[PDB]
Amino acid sequence: DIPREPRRIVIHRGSTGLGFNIVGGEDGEGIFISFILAGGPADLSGELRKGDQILSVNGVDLRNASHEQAAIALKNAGQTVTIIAQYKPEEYSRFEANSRVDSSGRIVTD
Repeated sequence: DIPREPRRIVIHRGSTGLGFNIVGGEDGEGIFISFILAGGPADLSGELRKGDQILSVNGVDLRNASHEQAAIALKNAGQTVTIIAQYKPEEYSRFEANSRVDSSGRIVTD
């Protein structure tokens, strides 16, 4: 059972992206992590998953940004990036085609 309280996660950009993609951002639906690249900075933290909502970035409240503004925050957060994330797989699963949340709380995509 995957903890559902908010968490603080620090990522290190170095020489690449942060290593994840984001979806959502229409009409305050929120901004959700959709994909984490293996070996990437997000992956290297070990703390982020597909289905997390990004609540803030370097303390800037994101619960209601557009996708464009999430991406600018993220790009301009510099080298050490602090994220408050919270796992919301049911809300996430409505964004991904053919996806659902099993009884273990994991996102599955048929």
